[PDB]
Amino acid sequence: DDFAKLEEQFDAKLGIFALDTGTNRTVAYRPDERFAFASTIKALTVGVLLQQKSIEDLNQRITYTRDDLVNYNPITEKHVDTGMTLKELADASLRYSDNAAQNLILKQIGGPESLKKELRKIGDEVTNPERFHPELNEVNPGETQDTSTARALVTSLRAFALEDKLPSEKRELLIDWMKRNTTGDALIRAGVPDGWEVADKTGAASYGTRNDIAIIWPPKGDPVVLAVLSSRDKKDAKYDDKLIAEATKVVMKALN
Ligand SMILES: CC1=C(C(=O)O)N[C@@H]([C@@H](C=O)NC(=O)Cc2cccs2)SC1
Repeated sequence: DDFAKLEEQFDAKLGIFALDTGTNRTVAYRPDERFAFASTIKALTVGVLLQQKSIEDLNQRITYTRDDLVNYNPITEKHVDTGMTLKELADASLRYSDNAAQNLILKQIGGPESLKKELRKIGDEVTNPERFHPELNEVNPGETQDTSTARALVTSLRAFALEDKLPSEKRELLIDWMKRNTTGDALIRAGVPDGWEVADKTGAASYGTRNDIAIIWPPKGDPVVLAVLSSRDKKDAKYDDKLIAEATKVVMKALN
């Protein structure tokens, strides 16, 4: 198998699920295997935020301090004195994987347990948010806290971005943020021809966990929704982006 081969080449475990929303054809490989979801959860978290707020309500300004900043704060670290609006925090979380921005958003929607409950409400019984940054990224093999599966992430991303868990105006915000992600150029985007629009959210965590979930719009036709998840056996393992890009090429061929 080509996915087997990639696991062999990169000494890693792959979880793949892809759904062609036009034909309902799928590609699956360990689709129900749990991984730490890492930063991919940011995309569903903005999903819930959008559901719970009007678009105008996203203009509420959040005051924060150094105490709210954590390990990776590319946008939030610049605006402690002014604060940021919810809209600006959603942009920072989604486009730069700003961890403080995700923590602030999570607090505004009622914390990890509240996020879990809202995910259950949209039909996701798999994804298990429990912790804030930075703790959520430390997941040992066999533990379920802060994990999901490729199938569940695809199903939930679809629900928010493409189906009816959000009104069109809010779907458009979400899709536009993910389309202009700056963190993903070496992953799913790198397995898809230039010029196909891709909306994605990346993650990275311990045990060399390296994830990307995306919606891909092919030259006309309906979009594909894809999760590529990976992990490795040693806690301090490095990852390689190229695994995700090569996995994406295998998916596109299998759907073509
Ligand atoms: C590189 C990276 C990303 C990303 O590419 O999406 N997002 C942030 C977050 C979510 O996955 N990861 C962490 O905070 C944990 C880390 C792993 C490696 C360095 S920090 S910060 C680390």
